[PDB]
Amino acid sequence: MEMEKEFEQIDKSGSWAAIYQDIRHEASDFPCRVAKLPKNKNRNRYRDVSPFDHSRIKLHQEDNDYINASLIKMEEAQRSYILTQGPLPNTCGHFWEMVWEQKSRGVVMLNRVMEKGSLKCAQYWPQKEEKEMIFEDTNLKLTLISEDIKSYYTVRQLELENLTTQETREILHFHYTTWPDFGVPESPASFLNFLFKVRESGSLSPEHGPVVVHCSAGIGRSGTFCLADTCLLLMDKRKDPSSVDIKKVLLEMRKFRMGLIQTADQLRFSYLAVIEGAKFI
Ligand SMILES: [Cl-]
Ligand SMILES: [Cl-]
Ligand SMILES: [Cl-]
Ligand SMILES: [Cl-]
Ligand SMILES: [Cl-]
Ligand SMILES: [Cl-]
Ligand SMILES: [Cl-]
Ligand SMILES: [Cl-]
Ligand SMILES: [Cl-]
Repeated sequence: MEMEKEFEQIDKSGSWAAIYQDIRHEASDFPCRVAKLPKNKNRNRYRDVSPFDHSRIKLHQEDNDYINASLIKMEEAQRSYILTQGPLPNTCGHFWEMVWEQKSRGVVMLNRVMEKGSLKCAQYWPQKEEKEMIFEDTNLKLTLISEDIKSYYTVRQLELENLTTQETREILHFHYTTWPDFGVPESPASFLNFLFKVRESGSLSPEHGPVVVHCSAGIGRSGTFCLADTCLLLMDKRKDPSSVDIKKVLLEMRKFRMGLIQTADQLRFSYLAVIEGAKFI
């Protein structure tokens, strides 16, 4: 509405880089003491990307409680997300332990396991029904039950079993497989369609634990996903939907995890997706 006006003005004046640097300058700075402990060195994919102490997810088993994951609790929008890095070869057991303990129903993945020929994420789920995965450190079993492969995303039905109790849960794995190798998508149409499939699945419902969202570092594409979803919720809720200030929403989210939205292009894309998604809804 007025957001498109703001959008057109920022585009005309060429000042995406300036707004984005404003956001980085104003962003919260909280301690990450646990993440920086020497014993957690091999639990972090990027030494530059750490969860704050106050919002980090704690693992419940009797062992190091640390995972590079953050609870983003958006109070006005009434939605929570867990943003986490792409699991490492030694943290896949921790990752699925977190899904179990936080009672998540959905996992949202926004990268390919390899992009531009570099690994962005471990192969943390089974690709073949008959070759399940067992995480012996956290005593979990993970089985591919079925998958629905579409042109721009794949949804998988995963069965997660707590081998200690033999309880099982169905986990929906929403994998956006078509984010460009460089830059952001030209159009937000398929990203938005993906978002709405996630919403339609029930995975974002408050009857479940928070959805787990990740890319490689869990702040860039992941940030775009949560930012767009939250702003669209706020535009549906508020009496004056044009009062939704994307920059303020993103600063609120950065109180919970550093670095959300890593480039001015990703900031522009977030505006574009919220503008188009609002029109849709
Ligand atoms: Cl230590
Ligand atoms: Cl992949
Ligand atoms: Cl890896
Ligand atoms: Cl399709
Ligand atoms: Cl980018
Ligand atoms: Cl929703
Ligand atoms: Cl990524
Ligand atoms: Cl706002
Ligand atoms: Cl940043």
